[PDB]
Amino acid sequence: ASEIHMTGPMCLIENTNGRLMANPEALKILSAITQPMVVVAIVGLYRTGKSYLMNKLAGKKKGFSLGSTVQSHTKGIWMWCVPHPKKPGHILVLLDTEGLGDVEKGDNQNDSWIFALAVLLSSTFVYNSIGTINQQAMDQLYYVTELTHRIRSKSDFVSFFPDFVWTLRDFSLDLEADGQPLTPDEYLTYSLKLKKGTSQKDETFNLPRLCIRKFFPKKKCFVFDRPVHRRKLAQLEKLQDEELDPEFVQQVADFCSYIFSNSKTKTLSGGIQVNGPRLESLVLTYVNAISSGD
Amino acid sequence: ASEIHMTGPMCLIENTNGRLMANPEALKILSAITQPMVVVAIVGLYRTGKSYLMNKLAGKKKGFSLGSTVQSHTKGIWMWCVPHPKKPGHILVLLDTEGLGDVEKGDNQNDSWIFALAVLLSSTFVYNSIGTINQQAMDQLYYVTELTHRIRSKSDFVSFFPDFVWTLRDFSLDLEADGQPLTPDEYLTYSLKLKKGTSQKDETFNLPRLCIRKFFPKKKCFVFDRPVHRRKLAQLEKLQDEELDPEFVQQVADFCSYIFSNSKTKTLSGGIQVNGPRLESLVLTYVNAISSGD
Ligand SMILES: Nc1nc2c(ncn2[C@@H]2O[C@H](COP(=O)(O)OP(=O)(O)NP(=O)(O)O)[C@@H](O)[C@H]2O)c(=O)[nH]1
Ligand SMILES: Nc1nc2c(ncn2[C@@H]2O[C@H](COP(=O)(O)OP(=O)(O)NP(=O)(O)O)[C@@H](O)[C@H]2O)c(=O)[nH]1
Ligand SMILES: [Mg+2]
Ligand SMILES: [Mg+2]
Repeated sequence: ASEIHMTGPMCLIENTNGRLMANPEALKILSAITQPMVVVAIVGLYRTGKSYLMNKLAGKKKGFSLGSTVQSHTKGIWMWCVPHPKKPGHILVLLDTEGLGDVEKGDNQNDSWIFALAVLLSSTFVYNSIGTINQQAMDQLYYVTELTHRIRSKSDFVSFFPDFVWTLRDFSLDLEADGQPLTPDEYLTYSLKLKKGTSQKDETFNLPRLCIRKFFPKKKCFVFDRPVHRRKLAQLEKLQDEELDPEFVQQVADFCSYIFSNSKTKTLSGGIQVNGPRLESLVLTYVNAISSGD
Repeated sequence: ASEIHMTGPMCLIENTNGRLMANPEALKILSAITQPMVVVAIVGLYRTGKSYLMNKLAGKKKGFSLGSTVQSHTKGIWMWCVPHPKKPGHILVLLDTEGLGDVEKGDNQNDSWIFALAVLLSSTFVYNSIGTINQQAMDQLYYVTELTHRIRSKSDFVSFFPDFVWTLRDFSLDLEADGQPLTPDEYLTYSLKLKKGTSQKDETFNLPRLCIRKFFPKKKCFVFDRPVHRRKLAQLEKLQDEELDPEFVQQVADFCSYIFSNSKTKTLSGGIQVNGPRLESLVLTYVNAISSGD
């Protein structure tokens, strides 16, 4: 219940050589926080600005470490526990994950794990991508959703599955379909729109769109214009809202507000609300669930 | 051999309901061109600026139709035959393809076909993506490379496989790995870098990197900064190099020069150089090869 005590992030799960390992020092910290938790994790391709956006949710210009090269930067899964801006006695647990698709690691399977863990530990899951919603992205989602079930196994009065938010970065297109205007949320609905008919494939189509809309209780989508611009992008955290594109600042604001006011408390199947100790448990159960027996 | 006769693009292959169909009117045109051909096709996720870049290679501000919404724009495969800027008596055949990953079509298989056809018809294959080289992208490549073999079947003194170029759009990162500077070409080499060791997986890793470097004779990579900027992006073809970011204009120039001077003439397995009639044949052989018998 302590006083705003987490200066910066800390690796919660280590990722070395295809070996995900819970970090004791973080687990030691979780066992200390007894307040209920609102966990928010982000996931998406590497080098898509995930950490930078996760900081905005912490209200600090500095926090989750960024990188400005073509090389994967955030490794494993990081946690940052901070007082909840809108819920007293609540703890906002921010989770930053290792980017997907790094061509130096080239480990689809290893990605599947981090991705899955993130969904398993969140109460609000944020899927971050550039420009648009892709089928490939939407397929990866579906796969991990299923992979998430398998994992739970080796471990319907109001679920405990995470709410969902899809973030679109450096957006640069009109955002309108079939001559008729769209809002982020509608665009996301449009992409998950089921196929009115039937067919061997006319169904293999909406198959994922079913599970995705079923798995994630609530959905939401936010668009984000490219922060500042080329040349200033490698120094984004120093620059203040002044030098940044207004549109973005607004987009970030509206996103944080959405999160601060709608992200639910993490609850275990049974209704029990998740807190430091219970979260520390979930990790171990899952990390150990992963690895070892298939 | 006629006088610079192809005002604008024309659909070479139609894509309706999982049905790829060669367009007679284009085939009628191919049978007319008797000059040797340098075919250059682009492929990549939808809404990544492919058509806009393909026009630069035609030297016209107008040409392949663009679209500025979240909706897939170019459908099927388009062709544009134009006089070769650097090779007399040569015909530069530009191929624009239907973007990948459109969440409205949601047809991975259908994508695989267009992607494959493009590689089969090109002498220079251009893979276009945003920001960086992804593993997912690099996997899709490998898959189609193999799928390309299967198709040939249902149909080593200096090959006839296409040369390769990877284009990076709206690039915005430093471009340097392991503290030591990189050039596009090195970055692409870095991503295809094989694993010095062995292991069940220490090999499943460089497996695609083998086939990819084996399949594509010559490789090349070009980076491109975001053309103009947000707000002007939906009108890119009207704006002239003036309003555009210099860096880009230069990048486009250097790309076109590379293509105009290194893209080889299309040759059939046997050494025979491909011309209008022979190309018209390849299409039919492949379209008909695809569809029908698995
Ligand atoms: N073009 C662009 N760059 C951004 C954006 N946000 C941050 N950046 C910059 O891109 C670089 C990487 O940002 P970062 O937040 O680390 O992205 P990441 O997804 O966490 N990288 P990784 O997945 O490897 O950990 C930094 O220079 C950062 O300032 C954005 O929205 N668009
Ligand atoms: N952000 C960004 N936009 C671009 C770029 N090039 C073109 N655009 C704009 O993005 C929109 C689509 O461009 P287009 O060339 O049609 O892309 P495409 O890949 O051919 N689309 P599709 O694959 O669906 O046919 C247009 O408004 C175009 O002006 C670019 O390099 N970056
Ligand atoms: Mg990061
Ligand atoms: Mg197009």
